[PDB]
Amino acid sequence: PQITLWKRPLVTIKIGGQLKEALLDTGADDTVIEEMSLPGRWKPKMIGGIGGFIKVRQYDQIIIEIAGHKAIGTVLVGPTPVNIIGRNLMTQIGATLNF
Amino acid sequence: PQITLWKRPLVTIKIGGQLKEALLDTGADDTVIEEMSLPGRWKPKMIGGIGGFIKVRQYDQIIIEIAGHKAIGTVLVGPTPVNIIGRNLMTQIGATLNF
Ligand SMILES: CCCC[C@H](NC(=O)[C@H](C)NC(=O)[C@H](CCC(=O)O)NC(=O)[C@H](Cc1ccccc1)NC[C@H](CC(C)C)NC(=O)[C@@H](NC(=O)[C@@H](N)CCCNC(N)=[NH2+])C(C)C)C(N)=O
Repeated sequence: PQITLWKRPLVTIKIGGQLKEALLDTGADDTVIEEMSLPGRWKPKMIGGIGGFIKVRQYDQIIIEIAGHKAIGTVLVGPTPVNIIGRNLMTQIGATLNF
Repeated sequence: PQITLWKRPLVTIKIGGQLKEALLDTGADDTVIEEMSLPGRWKPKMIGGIGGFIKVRQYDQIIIEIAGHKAIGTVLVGPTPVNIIGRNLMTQIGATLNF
């Protein structure tokens, strides 16, 4: 679908079998999801943003559905104020910025 | 144009008579530009992101050119690690997300 930006670009995602709402973020290299239990092996990582760095748990090759489109890649789980879908998964579903 | 997300979506912007590179961020509600001596009246504000909040100076009715497209709105100036063009300005150049 073509998404305008008058409102935050929020979409429904399915992760670990459960439904969540996330923000399509072109300014995020990675995908960061709020703290949750996810079946899998993880490794600690640190990511940075506008206010600084946060510790996250890195999960590889996770199957996630973003607005009905399937993607399989890295998902970081930690104390983010909001769930964000970064470029790593957006490229998988073929998202582009147009104007 | 159509911008793919393999790399960070950076564009050239013109502000206060200066040319710089900025990141098109659909996950940013506001526009944040690196510290610069802009003339005019401003008001203190604190903006947050991943990691926390930073103090910025809010300037209204700022004329900016994003990739050859003129826009006008609020611009926050502060110690940001990178210039960020948010939704407030992206909606003015008719930018959309498509997948
Ligand atoms: C796996 C670890 C290695 C990789 C790791 N990578 C990074 O750290 C890379 C550079 N970081 C990023 O790409 C991060 C997102 C996290 C991530 O993708 O990892 N991007 C970001 O954090 C980008 C800005 C940015 C871009 C590049 C560099 C620096 C900063 N901001 C994303 C962010 C999303 C928002 C929904 C929380 N937006 C904002 O921070 C904007 N804020 C807003 O729009 C607020 N008004 C909303 C706040 C919500 N309200 C509330 N809490 N009451 C701000 C720019 C005006 C590293 N380098 O350590």
